[PDB]
Amino acid sequence: NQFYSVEVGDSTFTVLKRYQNLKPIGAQGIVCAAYDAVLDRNVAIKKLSRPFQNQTHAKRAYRELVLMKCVNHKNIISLLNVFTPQKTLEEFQDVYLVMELMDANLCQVIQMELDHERMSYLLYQMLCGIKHLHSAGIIHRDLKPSNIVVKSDCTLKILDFGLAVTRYYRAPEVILGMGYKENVDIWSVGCIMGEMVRHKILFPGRDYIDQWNKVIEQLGTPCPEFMKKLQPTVRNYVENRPKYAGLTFPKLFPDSLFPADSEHNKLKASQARDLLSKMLVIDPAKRISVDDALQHPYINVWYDPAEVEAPPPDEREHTIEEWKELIYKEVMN
Ligand SMILES: O=C(NCc1ccccc1)c1cc(-c2n[nH]cc2-c2cccc(Cl)c2)c[nH]1
Repeated sequence: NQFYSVEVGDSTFTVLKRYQNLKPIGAQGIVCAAYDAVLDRNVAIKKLSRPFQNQTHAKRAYRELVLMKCVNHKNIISLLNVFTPQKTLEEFQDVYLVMELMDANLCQVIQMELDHERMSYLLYQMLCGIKHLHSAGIIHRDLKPSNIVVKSDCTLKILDFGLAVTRYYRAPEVILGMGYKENVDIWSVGCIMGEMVRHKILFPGRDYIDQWNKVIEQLGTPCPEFMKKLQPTVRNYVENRPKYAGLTFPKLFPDSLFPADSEHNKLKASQARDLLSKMLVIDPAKRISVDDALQHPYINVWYDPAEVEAPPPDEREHTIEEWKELIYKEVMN
């Protein structure tokens, strides 16, 4: 038999024998670090039990499965291997995802007293990976530090492909039911960029009501041109709020937060504040796009013309049992 079981914490990992001494380490599953004798590199193994028994979850697990193979990019996590220990459909149960092992996730990095070199370089890689996703037709809409993992050389990778509860990093046009274009992901990048700076969540709403309130509390009531763009019932809910003028970005992110040591740092701080003011905009029409973000003086020292400019590479609802077989078929390559 080609598998063997190890227990790690609450979980028992039954994997191919190629993966050795599993040890503990998100996401929508349970995860172990492991050694891969076949490739001779450490890997992460995520376990997905009965992924088909939650409709929403099944669709997303199927998607993350076919896309994660469809996509290839240095800043997206790619599927090294997928397998199931069960040998028949009737008994099919667990899916195991193997990815390359990283050294931390972004929430852990965010906590460091980070400088602009590291900070902009991570953001470069985020925008860079976002841009790619976009050129494939994937618009994420659900980016958050927890689904981002980085190595100790600061190389970065987005772990998932988002939408078709943490609401903190969701764009306004998402939580409000408006259409969206590419830069709907720019919002998220900015809630993160601003979070490396305060070290705290920008818009930590207790719920979806208090979400919007943490937002227009700091940025101010959107202009009528924006409100005109809401559905009649959504307006009234969003209108009726307390009207705010918002705060200037030197106020939302005072010099206190950045390492304004000397000229370089001072300049780099204001640039960061400038980018933040272009990314953290409520109206998608006034919000910066991914490219100009990459070309921003806070970011562009990282711009590698080839690494970016380069060769550019559904949806139904199912019964649980049709998900199970659909997901099963996929794992059977
Ligand atoms: O903290 C980490 N590694 C350090 C570590 C801890 C214990 C043992 C070895 C290494 C770490 C790795 C990862 C990771 N690397 N590749 C994939 C992942 C990953 C973890 C959880 C969920 C997904 Cl979808 C992917 C996330 N955090």
